[PDB]
Amino acid sequence: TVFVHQTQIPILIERQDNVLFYFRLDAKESRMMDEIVLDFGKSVNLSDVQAVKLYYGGTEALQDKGKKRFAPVDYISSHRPGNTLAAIPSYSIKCAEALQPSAKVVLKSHYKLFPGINFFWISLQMKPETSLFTKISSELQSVKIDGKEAICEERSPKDIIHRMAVGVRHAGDDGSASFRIPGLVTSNKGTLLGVYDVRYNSSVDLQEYVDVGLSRSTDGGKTWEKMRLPLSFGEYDGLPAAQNGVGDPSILVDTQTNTIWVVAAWTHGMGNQRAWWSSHPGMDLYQTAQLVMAKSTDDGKTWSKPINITEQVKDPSWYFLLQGPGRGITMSDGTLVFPTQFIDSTRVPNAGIMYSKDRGKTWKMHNMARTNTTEAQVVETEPGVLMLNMRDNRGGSRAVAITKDLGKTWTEHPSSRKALQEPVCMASLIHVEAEDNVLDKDILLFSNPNTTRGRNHITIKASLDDGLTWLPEHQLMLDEGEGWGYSCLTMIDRETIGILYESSAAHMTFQAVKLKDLIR
Repeated sequence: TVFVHQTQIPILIERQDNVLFYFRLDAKESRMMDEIVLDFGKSVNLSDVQAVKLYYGGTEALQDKGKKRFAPVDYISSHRPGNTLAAIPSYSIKCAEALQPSAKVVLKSHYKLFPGINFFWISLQMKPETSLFTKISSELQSVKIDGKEAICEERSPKDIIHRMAVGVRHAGDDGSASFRIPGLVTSNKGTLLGVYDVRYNSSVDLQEYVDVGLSRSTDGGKTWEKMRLPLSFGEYDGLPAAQNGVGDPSILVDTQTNTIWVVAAWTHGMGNQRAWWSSHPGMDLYQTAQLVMAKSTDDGKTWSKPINITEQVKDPSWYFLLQGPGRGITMSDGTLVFPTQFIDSTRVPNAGIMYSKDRGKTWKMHNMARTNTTEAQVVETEPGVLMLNMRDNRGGSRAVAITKDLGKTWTEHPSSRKALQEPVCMASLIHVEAEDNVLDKDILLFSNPNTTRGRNHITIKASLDDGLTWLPEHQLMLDEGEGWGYSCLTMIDRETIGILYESSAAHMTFQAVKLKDLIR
């Protein structure tokens, strides 16, 4: 009797509903759902909560009792264009509400049960001005059925903390079906800058009507400005906009000048097919994907015309050359570095880096880090030494490599193919210097789906010993839900981590986490 699951998924601040708990019972001997009691004392900033709601979901198909679902369907969608904010009315009947609650919330349903499986769920609704650092605790006190307490089975953790998030981009925003590839940095002015594919027609990759979009925050990621487009080719050379896609962007800040650079892959032509199969050897727009960039010198507010750098660094034998999605870095000595990946003449992906020594006028690549690798992120552990963490096509474990010569030679790391599990997905790696964080320690931050299979359990991890060890104690999982998996970390300020990722709640989900919360 009474099976309970508490969610560990971001709570979107602007959402009208958020899934907090699921409930399932086979009503063999049970007549009426009387009430459900929860304690929110333990939350910080309980005042931020607009409402807590109880909803009746369905019953189940008789043949499917063994599936032991906690719901018959997803009650809220992150994919329905322009319909991601409220519970889908036809899937759920609201049976109780608690407005501006104190610690003790009683949800009085008094709801006739179906003779068989019965589903219920609780919804959390925040106020618009909710703080990013608001934390909601919701401890289940009791479930009453027929005038008396029922036995509950709750296999989910009891110490869950529901964290806040903003859906920077939701499905359907500004006429676009989807938003996919996140990149996040912090400017010298402290300005947050999020870039992504805006995939207008569908969620499909590479060749399609795709621009790279940008969201900019001047308040620590609490609010975001109207979307900008750093890169957009339209009907270039008289090909349809869907044959001029540009996406999979990466972003870096030039810490010497605050110039912001975004690099992306411009694919010309190729019909309606995947550019991973469609880009062919050669050098021009007729033949092969173009490596193009834009720059901002006014803190991300406006952007230059595109700059095609394909000639500078692309080997014509290669099928496909593009940045590694996410972010790049300015080194100690002022060098600019972007992770790279190319499909060679044998059709094998290889991760590497490219660099500019002249504020981004000219770029240069040496050699690959490892064969059969794709998306990577790169970090400077000490001056002159770069660590390349890479999506590895073999098994499910991040590959790591080291270069002290900007990619001429590579040294495998002790952690490579062992310390960080992946389902073969993008991962984010950043490095923070002691003087730049309140822990006065040197740390590697990492975020990815924490599994070998499935894109879910997006998890932030920290290392204190140069990426040798990643202690459970210094991890935090944000989203147990199924999503697209990509993420990008940044330091918001000296005490605060930022994350922009594809969650199960929203295509572009932003969350802020105090450094001390993660590490301690």
